[PDB]
Parts: sequence; structure tokens; C-alpha cells
Amino acid sequence: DSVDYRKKGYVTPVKNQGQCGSCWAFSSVGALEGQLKKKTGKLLNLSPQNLVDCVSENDGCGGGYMTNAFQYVQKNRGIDSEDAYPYVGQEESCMYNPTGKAAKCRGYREIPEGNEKALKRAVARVGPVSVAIDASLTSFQFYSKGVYYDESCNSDNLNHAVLAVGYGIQKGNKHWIIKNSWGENWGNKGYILMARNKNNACGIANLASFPKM
Repeated sequence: DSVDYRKKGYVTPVKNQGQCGSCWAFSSVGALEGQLKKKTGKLLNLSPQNLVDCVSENDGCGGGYMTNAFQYVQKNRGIDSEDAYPYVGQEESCMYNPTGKAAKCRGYREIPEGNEKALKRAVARVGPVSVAIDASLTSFQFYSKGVYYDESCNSDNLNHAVLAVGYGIQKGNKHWIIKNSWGENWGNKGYILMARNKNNACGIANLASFPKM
């Protein structure tokens, strides 16, 4: 019982948010990319900058929620491609243009809070799912390999948005496959395997959602 959507064409290359707290935007566009592949058979890089600049309910480089982003894409009737609205790592005025529309959204769903079983079902039945975790531990930041687990990780401190692109097991330890946005240089080629079914480690299932398309 495992799935890895990277093998299935559902996941774009790892991005780098740079000096901007825009991880929520990369998480959101990641989920939307997965759904684009699932619904149309093909994907491309969607634009986190469009979300950074135009989701007024969020705080641009100062943070935000993924659900607010999905909600924006729904009400705006679209989101631009990366190529049509390039990432510059700082908030600017909203420059959305319908000509560059590359995806749409018809709403979203939130996973039941704290429920890793429901999160697993969502990853299996939907595709990549946007999640929020505590990434503040030093041990998280210098991760390079294996299945990450640190007891001191705080499930009530959801300070970093990332993307669950699969799940499985490695040498007996169950895990989530997690796409970060700190560049391909971070972790294992941009990814981290995070402990699964170990009492909601790092709050992996506390703020999880996916877009409808």
C-alpha cells in the first residue's frame, strides 16, 4: 500500500521560494498542478507569484493559508501559468491576466483535523494534498535521508506549508513523501520523508486541504 505521484507525472520540479515566506503559494500551486494533471492529462508550472500578489486574505511573503488561495482561484475564475506570471520573490501589485490562465478551481476540501487515515485516503483518491507542518526544528532543516521523526516537533505550531505527494514505507518505517519549496538543494533533492502514523508527527494532518477541479 503505497503511492508516489512523482512517478505518475503529477508533480513539477522542486521550486525555491527564496527570501519570501511564500511556501503557502508553492503548496497551493502544487496541489493545483496535481489536479490539473489528473483532470486534463497534462500539467505545467502554475504561478505562485499570482497568489502572492492577488490573494488579499493572505500576507504575501509574510505568510498565508492554502484554502484562501484555492478560494481565490475559484472566485477569480483562474490562475496564471508560471511563464505568464513569473516568480520574483517579493510581493507586487496584482497583475493577473486571463490570457495566461492555465488552471481553474471549483472549490476545496479540508481533511478532518488530526486524522492521518483521512489524509492517506485523500492522497490515494485525490492526488497531492497541501499540508502545513512544524518545520522549525534544526533536525528538520538539515534532513538529508531516512524517515524523519523528532518527538519535540510541535503539532500546534504549523509554521511551514508543503505538499504531500505520496506515502509508503522504508525499512519498516511508514512515511509521507513531502515536497518542500527550499530548492532541489535541500533535503533529498528537495524532498523529505516524514513519519506516518506516529501520532500526527509535526502536525502533518492538522491543516491539510486539496482543490476541486
